[PDB]
Amino acid sequence: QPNPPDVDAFLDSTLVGDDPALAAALAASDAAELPRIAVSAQQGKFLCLLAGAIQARRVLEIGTLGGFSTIWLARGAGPQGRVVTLEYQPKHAEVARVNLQRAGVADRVEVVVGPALDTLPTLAGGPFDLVFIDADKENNVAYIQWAIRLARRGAVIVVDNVIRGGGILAESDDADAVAARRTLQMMGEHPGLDATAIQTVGRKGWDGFALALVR
Amino acid sequence: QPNPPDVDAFLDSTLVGDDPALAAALAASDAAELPRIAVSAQQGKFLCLLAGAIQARRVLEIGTLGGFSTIWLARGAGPQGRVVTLEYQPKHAEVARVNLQRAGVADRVEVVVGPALDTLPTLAGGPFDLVFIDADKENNVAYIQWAIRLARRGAVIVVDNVIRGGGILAESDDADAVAARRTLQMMGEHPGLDATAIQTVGRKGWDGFALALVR
Repeated sequence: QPNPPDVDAFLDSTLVGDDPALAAALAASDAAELPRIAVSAQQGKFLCLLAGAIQARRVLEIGTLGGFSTIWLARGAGPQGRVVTLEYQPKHAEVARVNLQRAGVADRVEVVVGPALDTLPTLAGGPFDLVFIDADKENNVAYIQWAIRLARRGAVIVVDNVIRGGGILAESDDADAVAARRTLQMMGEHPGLDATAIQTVGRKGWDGFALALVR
Repeated sequence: QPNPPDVDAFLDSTLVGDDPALAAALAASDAAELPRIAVSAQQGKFLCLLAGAIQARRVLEIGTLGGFSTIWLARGAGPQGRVVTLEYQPKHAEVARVNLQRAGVADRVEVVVGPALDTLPTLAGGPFDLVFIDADKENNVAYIQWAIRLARRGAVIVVDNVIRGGGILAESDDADAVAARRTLQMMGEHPGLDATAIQTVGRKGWDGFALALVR
């Protein structure tokens, strides 16, 4: 009987528990018709613990998607940390701001509105410790080149949804699956990166994330 | 129909490539009838990148299992890093030492032979930055308590195989599934830890790992 969504409900109850600020962010994102949140609670808390493990003080997020991922990163970056998150749609940006205010981390977060390919070149404040990429996968090759350019040596880059239910193997038909396949090929062959990819299951289905160190 | 083992062969080719030292460690472990290695190449490289990301200098591994996991950790800890790895069986310990010598990391690794509950109290190679636990699940609660005791604040603990194909949900037959369920509930209620669990698929099947920060 047991399937990965059922295991994730057990893991959420056991390791995350009641988190009204996250519940409210997911509800508000549904009401405003954002795209689906990219990370499960377990995957989001992974990003939180990764940020804490490396003592991330400056985090770049490409794809705010309602700020569920952003809340986790801002919690992990801690009282002194700062997250810069890039959102395309101003309405989506406003949803994220309210979700961040309700979670008590709006002071750690700057939401930067506009197409990421136009706003990435305009970022200052200095190099990032951690870059998280989870929207607009057609532009992943450009986002990864920008991530490398904006990140310190030894920084972590995480790219969400690089597996697409195994579509990356046999689906030339699907632009989405092709774009995920292309981001893996780019991360593997880039001499500025050392990269792995973890296939995941749970409440977000069969997918996975790439994780790289900047050399 | 793409499946996770097929996706992992593509991920291994793209992100890991030919690694004769690792191939030889897996072959020698099979010949000497060790238990199955706990981590895939992608999961092993994850441990490598995690060690590099946190700048691990002192790594504790509980369950050498032929030293596949250990080679990844020793590569990630770098030339200045030290790995202490605990193996129960002397024959298994000898396989691991040869695999470590062939991978050129023997000087970074001390294999400590005996029951982990007898050797853990004797370790002075800490405090540890990173603890990896992948053997003898029935003793996981004790291993995690020892991990916390021997680890610095902010240290990472990773516990392999905490999902068991979903067996942790209706597990009565299986000592392993029972033990995995107990390790999740212990990690979730421990005030000295913050913990998540990532469900994985790929060449090692449907399982997962817990990742915790030591508070």
